[PDB]
Amino acid sequence: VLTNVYGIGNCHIDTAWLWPFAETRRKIVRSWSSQCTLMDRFPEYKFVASQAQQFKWLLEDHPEFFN
Amino acid sequence: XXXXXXXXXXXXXKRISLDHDHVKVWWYQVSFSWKSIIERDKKGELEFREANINQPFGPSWSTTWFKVKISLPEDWVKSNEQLLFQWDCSNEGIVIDPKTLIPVTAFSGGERTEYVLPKTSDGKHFFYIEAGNNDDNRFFHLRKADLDARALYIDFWMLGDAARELPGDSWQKHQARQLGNAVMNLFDPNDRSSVRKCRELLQREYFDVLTNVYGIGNCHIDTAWLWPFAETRRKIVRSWSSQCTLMDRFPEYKFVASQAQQFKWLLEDHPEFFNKVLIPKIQQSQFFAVGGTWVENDTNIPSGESLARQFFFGQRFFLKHFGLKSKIFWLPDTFGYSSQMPQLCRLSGIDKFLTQKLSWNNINSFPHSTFNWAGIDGSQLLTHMPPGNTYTADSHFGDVLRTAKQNKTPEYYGSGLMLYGKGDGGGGPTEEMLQKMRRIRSMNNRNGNVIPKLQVGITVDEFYDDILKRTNQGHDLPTWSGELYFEFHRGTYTSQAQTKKLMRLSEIKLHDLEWIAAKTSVLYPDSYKYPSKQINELWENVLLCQFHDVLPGSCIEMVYKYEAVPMLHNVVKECTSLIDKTVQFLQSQSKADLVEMRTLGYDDYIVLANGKLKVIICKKTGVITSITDETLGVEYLDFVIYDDKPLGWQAWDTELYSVNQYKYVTKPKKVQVSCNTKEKCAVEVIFQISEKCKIKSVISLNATADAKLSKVDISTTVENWDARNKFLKVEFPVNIRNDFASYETQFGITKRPTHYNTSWDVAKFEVCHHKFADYSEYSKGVSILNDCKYGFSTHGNLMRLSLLRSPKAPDAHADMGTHEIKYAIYPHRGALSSDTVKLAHEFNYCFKYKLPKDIGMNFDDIISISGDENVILSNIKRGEDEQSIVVRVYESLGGESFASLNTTLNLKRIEKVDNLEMKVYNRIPIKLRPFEIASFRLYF
Amino acid sequence: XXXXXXXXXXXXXKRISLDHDHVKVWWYQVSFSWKSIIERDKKGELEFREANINQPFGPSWSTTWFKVKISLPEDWVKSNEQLLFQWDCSNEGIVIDPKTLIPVTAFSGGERTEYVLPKTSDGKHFFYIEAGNNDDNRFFHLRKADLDARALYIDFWMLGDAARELPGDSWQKHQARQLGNAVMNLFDPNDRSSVRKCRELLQREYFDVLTNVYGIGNCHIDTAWLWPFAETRRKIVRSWSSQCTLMDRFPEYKFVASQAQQFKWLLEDHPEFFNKVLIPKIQQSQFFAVGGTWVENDTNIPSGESLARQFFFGQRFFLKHFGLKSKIFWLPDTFGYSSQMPQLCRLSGIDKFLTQKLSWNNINSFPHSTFNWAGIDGSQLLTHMPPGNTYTADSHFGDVLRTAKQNKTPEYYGSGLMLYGKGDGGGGPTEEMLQKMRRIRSMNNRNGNVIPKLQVGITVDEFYDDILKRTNQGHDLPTWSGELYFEFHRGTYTSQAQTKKLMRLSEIKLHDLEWIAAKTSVLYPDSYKYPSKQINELWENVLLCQFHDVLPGSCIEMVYKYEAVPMLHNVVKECTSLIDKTVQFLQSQSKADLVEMRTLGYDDYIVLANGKLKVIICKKTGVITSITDETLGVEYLDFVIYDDKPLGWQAWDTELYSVNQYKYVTKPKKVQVSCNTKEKCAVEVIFQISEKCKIKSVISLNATADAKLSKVDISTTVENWDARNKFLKVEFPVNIRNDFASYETQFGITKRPTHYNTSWDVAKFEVCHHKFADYSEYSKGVSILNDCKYGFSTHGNLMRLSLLRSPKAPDAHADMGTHEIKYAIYPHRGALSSDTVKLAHEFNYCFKYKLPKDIGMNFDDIISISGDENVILSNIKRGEDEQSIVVRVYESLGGESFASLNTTLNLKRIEKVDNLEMKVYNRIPIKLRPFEIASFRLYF
Repeated sequence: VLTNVYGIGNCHIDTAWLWPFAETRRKIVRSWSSQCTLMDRFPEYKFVASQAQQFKWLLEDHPEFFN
Repeated sequence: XXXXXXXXXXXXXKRISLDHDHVKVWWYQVSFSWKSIIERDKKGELEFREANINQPFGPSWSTTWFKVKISLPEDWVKSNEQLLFQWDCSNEGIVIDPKTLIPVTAFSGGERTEYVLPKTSDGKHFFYIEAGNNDDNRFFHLRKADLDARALYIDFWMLGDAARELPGDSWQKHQARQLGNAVMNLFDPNDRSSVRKCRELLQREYFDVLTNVYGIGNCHIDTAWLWPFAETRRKIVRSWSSQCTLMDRFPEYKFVASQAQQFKWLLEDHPEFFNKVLIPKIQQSQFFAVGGTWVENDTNIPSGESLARQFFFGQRFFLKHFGLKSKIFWLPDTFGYSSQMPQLCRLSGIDKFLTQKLSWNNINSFPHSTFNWAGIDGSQLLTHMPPGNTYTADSHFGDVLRTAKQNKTPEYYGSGLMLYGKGDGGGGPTEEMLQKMRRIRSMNNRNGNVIPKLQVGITVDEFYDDILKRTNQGHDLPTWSGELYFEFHRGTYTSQAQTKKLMRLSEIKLHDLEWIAAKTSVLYPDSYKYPSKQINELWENVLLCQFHDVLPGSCIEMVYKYEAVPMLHNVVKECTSLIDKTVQFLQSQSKADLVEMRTLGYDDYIVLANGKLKVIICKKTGVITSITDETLGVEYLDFVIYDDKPLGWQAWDTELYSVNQYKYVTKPKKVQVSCNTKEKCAVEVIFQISEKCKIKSVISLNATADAKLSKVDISTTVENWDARNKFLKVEFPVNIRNDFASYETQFGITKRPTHYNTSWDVAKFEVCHHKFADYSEYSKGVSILNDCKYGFSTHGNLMRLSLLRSPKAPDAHADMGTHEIKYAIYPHRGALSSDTVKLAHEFNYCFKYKLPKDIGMNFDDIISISGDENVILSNIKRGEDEQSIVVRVYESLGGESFASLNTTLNLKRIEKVDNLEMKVYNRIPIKLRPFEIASFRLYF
Repeated sequence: XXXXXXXXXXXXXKRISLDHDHVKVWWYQVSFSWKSIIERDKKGELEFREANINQPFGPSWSTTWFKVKISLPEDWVKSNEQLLFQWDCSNEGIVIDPKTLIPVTAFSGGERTEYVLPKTSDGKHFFYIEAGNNDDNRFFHLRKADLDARALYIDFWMLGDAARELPGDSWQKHQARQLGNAVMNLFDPNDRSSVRKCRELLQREYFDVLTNVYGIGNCHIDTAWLWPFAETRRKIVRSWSSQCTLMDRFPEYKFVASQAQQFKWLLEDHPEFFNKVLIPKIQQSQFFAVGGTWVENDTNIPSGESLARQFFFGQRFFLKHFGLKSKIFWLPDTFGYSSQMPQLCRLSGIDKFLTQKLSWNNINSFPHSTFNWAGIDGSQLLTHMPPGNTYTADSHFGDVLRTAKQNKTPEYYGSGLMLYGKGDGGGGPTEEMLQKMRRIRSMNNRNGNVIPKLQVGITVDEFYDDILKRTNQGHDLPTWSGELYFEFHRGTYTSQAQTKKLMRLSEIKLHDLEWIAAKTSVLYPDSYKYPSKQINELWENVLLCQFHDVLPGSCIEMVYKYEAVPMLHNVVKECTSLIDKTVQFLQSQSKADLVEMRTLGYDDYIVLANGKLKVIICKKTGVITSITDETLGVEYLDFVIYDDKPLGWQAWDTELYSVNQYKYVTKPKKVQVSCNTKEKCAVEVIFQISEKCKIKSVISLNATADAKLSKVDISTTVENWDARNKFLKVEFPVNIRNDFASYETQFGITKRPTHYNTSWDVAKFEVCHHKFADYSEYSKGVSILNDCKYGFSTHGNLMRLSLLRSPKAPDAHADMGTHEIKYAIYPHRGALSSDTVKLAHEFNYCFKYKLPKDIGMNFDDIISISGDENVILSNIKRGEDEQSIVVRVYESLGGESFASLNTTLNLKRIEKVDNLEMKVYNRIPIKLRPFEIASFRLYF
């Protein structure tokens, strides 16, 4: 019986919620860093991002070494 | 949900072709052997005649032969087509295509079946087929063909069937539905090109936790049942032939045979070409003999000698060209199991056992199906137990995944267990499509080992190699002490005691002449003296009626008359002939010889006056009141009260009506006394009931120390009349409180409580026994000796013996006619606690006296220095080929005392030897373990 | 657990006595009336002969009479015993004990049944019984008796049966087990004194939340089914007699009758003594007429006139001595329900309705079984709905508590609903032991009101008094708009269109002459002019074949030939005779009269050239490509593509094979054209398929404004051959996106989506229709007119009409033979959106022309000042007794516009009158509500 069980680790972030945008702007950078340390620790991991603007938020806050 | 759309549509609805040849067809019937009819065929004009049509019949014991002479149609065109001839299966018969006669072909398989015509040789052959009647008319037509088209039809039928069994929540069910969809598309509009193509597309849709699912095709045959032995002797040859044609068609197939005598039956009937058939068949692979046992029987009723011969005389085939065997022991239809079986197995060189019934799935203080059996002897038995689905799970099985799920729950292991073939009938069939079954199951599940792999070709020998690895050797394991208990279907066990009376008397009688006939060895030398070849033939006929179905008396009326025929009778008649024979040239050293085997009053005041005890029946009541010991001080109130309750079930099980009052036999009795003497005292009291019938019991006993004995003898004589479907019993309430019931099983004494296990289902609780049953706190109790009745029950401490039973089964001989019954009631004491056991079992001895002319001295006690009261020697006999003799002993009283064994002999040597009469290098033990069978062998 | 011990024991196992009287018994058979055979009995020696034994037979349409002359045995002894005669029930017949002939007794009840002999009169009587053949041999023996002993046997049988139904967790199950125990005790050993005593002891063991459980014994009879009308006419008299003998035996019993014509059938056959039987029977109590309807029919296919007559002509019995009625409306076997029924019910003075199927239990946006039906008209209908167990729950019911639990779940109310009797057969039986049924159920449950009380004698009239109290008047209630949807079993609905072609043509034809025959009133006075007595007899014969089972064509082959017999035919033949009759003395005022009822090219370049539209079939493809409007701008790609898919189910339901490819009729076609003219254009294109068969459709239409019309006409002529079990359809894919499908129902237009409800089960989705179905976003769409086919389907917006169906049912006339089909495809626009509806329905009109001699002027338009295009007048007719005429109108377009009604007349007055033609004091409405039926009456 051919079957497959898979999954993709993902983070769904609301840009404005019971915590504000300026505060959650610091929250989105914590989502990227958890993957970076995971990459060296474990391979083949998959992450997805529903926000294209999420890139810009990281590029504005950390333009130098994180680009 | 389109559930009935896919499932019931295409399942109902060159390629298959039906041609009819009317001429050349002959029919034959005997209203009055295959070798005898071949000479009666070509000569002149005999009862063989033209049929060409369907032949109706009527009920008869006759068999109807049939001959079909077929000419191969055209040349090439219908040769590529699959040739087949369909027959309607009758009660019994055989099928042959003899030249002159080589072959024997299978018949007894189910009403649907296939007969393949050889495509190798182009020409004309003959067909010989007989049909047993009991009427069943045969439908016979020639069937041509294709193999690829019919394959898809079968594969699809087993597909949609597997779709229903699979869980609807799983995607597999929705998958198999879509698989049943696409197939139906091209299958519907009658296209040969589409069907053959769709079959390929379906295979593409097929192929795209360590466990194993296996099975072994087997046939369980009862040698005597509702069809007789002579007729079923023709039925067993149909079981072998079905395998032979299957071997060339499919490999890796496995067959097992519970009968070692089955070989002899085939060798006697077909000695010429079929003796050379078995050797490549058995030796290479695909065949295994389970247990190497001569008979499959109930082990409760007979002695260990019956279990001794079946192993030894079934091992005789090993001396011939034979002997690929298995360590499994198979008693599927056997009701109940002995507690000495774990001891008997290890000594017989057989380490595994199989049990169908007598188990439950729950926490019982017991884990699962698979079990390691530890007897009360202390020995262990590793046994393989099939699930609650028994042997009928894989029997005639096209359902695939159906019972696969129900098999996994009771069993843990690493793998499950499946038994293919039916165990109910003249013999079990083996289906020819099993090749596709293993293949199509390999179509659904992939290959390589990840998911459970499907292999039907593995042998139990390799299966027992897996259990030695995965599970631990073990200390704490599944543990059940003694026997097992589930619904017994006791039934005929206590019914028709007359066949027991004949057998039990024949049992001891055949067990009588055995050893002492080796004691005359010195007297007149030739081979010296022993009926080696003579007593061997004796055990041949006796074991035939001792089978599990035959012995209790559950069967049709025809073979039941064959039970009371010389088969049982002549054995006693031949043994009573030999006992009067061997005496002539032996006893001549005896002037007057008493021959016994061992090794060292008032009416109105209602009293029989003597010292030992007192037992009194009250006036006009008919019921015994006071049984009381003066020295002991125990007084009884509620004895020997006969009770009659009806029965509303068949022969198999026993089911009483809901809260039905059992009618007492108490009535306006009269008082009488048989004789007058100090030697002989019998007081007579009449009992009667509605639809007047005379129920008589007798009273016999010897006083004390003019008559001498410690035990009463009460024998019952009743001639049954009128009302049927009744069950008669006699009650002996002890009026005492005990949580334990002392009972002597086969070769020992098992310990069973007064109350059945809390997992028990059926209301009525009855126990099968050998001779006596007791209740002992060891300071006192009550002992009950009995004859011809193997049954009894525990009522809350009321002793109840079963006199007779009359089932509603289609047997008219289980209802009426006279019966002679015998039993006893014995006083118990701590000092006599070992005495009651000794005075119980062998009391069946019959006094016999005869004298010759006088020259000699008749007193010799030849036994050498043993003298153990706690031990009892059941059997000592000779060998097969030398004539070395064996000695088997077993300890009567065990569980407390460790018996020191000083047993030995003189002028020769001795070594310990197992139940198979095979040489074993521990030597003679100086001390015997509790509940241990000690068997030895004697050499010159 | 002693489960099979109590249940299966005593249930199987003066008092009942069987005596045999061989002599005096006579038998009779007709291989060629009860009043005709009584004169043929005593005279001479006729075919009446001595039987005295069992009489075998063979298949025939014949009936076999039987005569038993019985003399009462002894005097007193066997008089106290219950006298009984057991008969084996055949297909049909009657039983009589006539002197000379008073009685008529019941037969049609089940194979088991009882016939009581009167103990009041001591003497000798006669028995007349006939057996209908279709063979069934009768077993006839005289049976004497007691009543008390048999009562206990029945009560115990219904006891243990109730024990199994009761929850095992409850103590009641363990109680009833113990109740079944003590009874079996004294019952087993054959004691009459014990049985009669134990029966009393059992009653003592019996007697020691407001809810109600009731039921009404009823018989649902189909006037035409697999047995014919003439034969079932004898079957209906057996339904009445079973009640008559039950009334004296048991009181409070309730019976209901769905047929008002059932009264007339009995009054015609037994006018003398049985006209006086009904009056005390119906008037007092125990009898109720449901709906007062002349016929029980499917309401989808016919018009409202068929529903108008059945109410009115069924209310004619009320004018006789009759009229105890109920407010319930009963259509259990009717498939589907109209949306105008809530409007038709309130006007007919009937406030309740019953529906068997077409419901589900879940949250549907719907609570339960009990329902208040709100039609699309806005009116409300309170209806009583039986559970999912339908009417077969209480049918032949001895099981007591069995279905009592399953009845409580779908229904809330304060109480449940049970319908006693079978609705499948020649007629339903009513059991005579129902007296004990109500009593024994009062034995288990106590009396007084705490727990639910058991009363089978309550009437639905009082039941509707309970619903008015407990539940609120309501605003928000259970609500379902339009019709109901469950598995329809459409089946024969689209099958055998030939019986529809005859009926649908007879439908309009009988609906034709109705009103205009009252327009000649002034011309020649006698009664003036109208076929009052003549057209009344016309509707008598027509409604007979319009029943729910008969009309769709689901039936045996025998009565199917009676459908195409003059029964349907002569109606058209008599109406075409009258239309040529009344014209003679009428049309004589017309020189040349056009009679119609109302109130005010190329081949290779493949074109038929005109202004209105263009429809093109591609070359060699056979499939229409472009249907396109220039002004509108809608282009179509995928029209009129015939599709043939097989069918694997019976006549009842329709089940297609799993994913079976439907064969297209496309083939190497050739091109042709019928005629050449501007008036007439028909282009011919041939289609063929495997096993060659000629499938022909035609093309007809009128151009624009030389020919004038807005709509095409395409008629299909196909003669079926060879392959059966096929289902033919023609597809009209719109290539458009709409979530709504415009369809005109009976008296209005219902609104149904493109997708079936999410609770739908069966894959195939098809809808029954009257004439046309459309898809409209109101700016555009596609309209499809059709004839003789009531079925269609919604494929995802692909219009598919069903041409023919051939079921696998045992009917050989549903397979082969020619058929004439007709339909159409119409262009849709917002302005023509009201036009398409007007050009659809009544297009079935047939042009007819005839002329007499000339004196007069033939132009008169007599209609007075209405002129509403959104309204359509379906029926205007006269009355029964005066000869006042009624006018019924209904609004075609509704749900949006509120139609102002200016409709009135001159020289007379007018008042609003309901569908029952009963006088109603609101007056003529000046404005009509959307989807409202407006009916009025006209007086001099």
